[PDB]
Amino acid sequence: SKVYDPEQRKRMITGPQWWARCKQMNVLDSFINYYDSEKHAENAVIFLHGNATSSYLWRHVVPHIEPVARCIIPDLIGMGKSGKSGNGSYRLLDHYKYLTAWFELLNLPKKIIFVGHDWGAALAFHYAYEHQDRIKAIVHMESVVDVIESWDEWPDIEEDIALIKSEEGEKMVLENNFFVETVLPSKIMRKLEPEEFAAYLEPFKEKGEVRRPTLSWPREIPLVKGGKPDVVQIVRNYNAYLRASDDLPKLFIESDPGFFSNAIVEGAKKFPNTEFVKVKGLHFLQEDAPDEMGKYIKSFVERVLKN
Repeated sequence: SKVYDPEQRKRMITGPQWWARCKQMNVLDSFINYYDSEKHAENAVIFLHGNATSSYLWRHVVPHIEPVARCIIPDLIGMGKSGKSGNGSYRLLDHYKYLTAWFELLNLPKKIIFVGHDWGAALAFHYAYEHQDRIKAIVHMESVVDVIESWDEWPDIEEDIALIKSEEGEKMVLENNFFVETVLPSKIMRKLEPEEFAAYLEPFKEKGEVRRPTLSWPREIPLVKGGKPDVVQIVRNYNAYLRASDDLPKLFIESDPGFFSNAIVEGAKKFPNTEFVKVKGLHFLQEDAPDEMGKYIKSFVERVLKN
């Protein structure tokens, strides 16, 4: 960059710059690429991206939080610079298998903090449900909070999911990279620098099966009518648990104007002990308000740990 460039270019962290700061660890039959701030390891804040993205999504958020707790940020299996799944499956429970095996190797404390976006939040919530004594706090945003029914902003959701579950949906993703090349830039308000978009494109630059995780994620959607039954049960279970979790501090980060935020905020409001903040964004809000997000999370984590 040069001094005369826009601020977003002067602040840019490229893919190679981010990847050089990551570590790799063998996990089961594969490996996970991840960022680990290491210091302040008495707590661990695990940041989980969702569809289309990777640990790179959090690169401008994490600097704010590192000074108060160890921050650990994986590329989910099949995504970013992580290895692939050994049986070629990329369902929620495949991701959960690798995530939990990875946790066992990280020297974590008994109670951890999650920061989840999109399907990353679903992984956090399911982990919490299954390990209710291992959760200190949860931050969530644009998240899978509950089972899903057609609603006012999206009246034909069943039909759109039918499309994504069809062969034409498969073409849209595996052939045309729909989620990375179309949806991702559309749901960030700002312009990504070429190198920033390149970091998201890189894992999925080739046509075909390498793009499978970006097709598999939306096919997991917990629709009340048509949802995968294992995911529907997982979400029903963790939703009931979260509604009753009076002693579990939560932070919900709403995007303004948002994508899923307006439809899911009422769902998020059903969880007790939730602090609510709002930042600029559509779906990938980390790209539109990373500093505000990082500061709100830092403050929340500090107060959770003090109280």
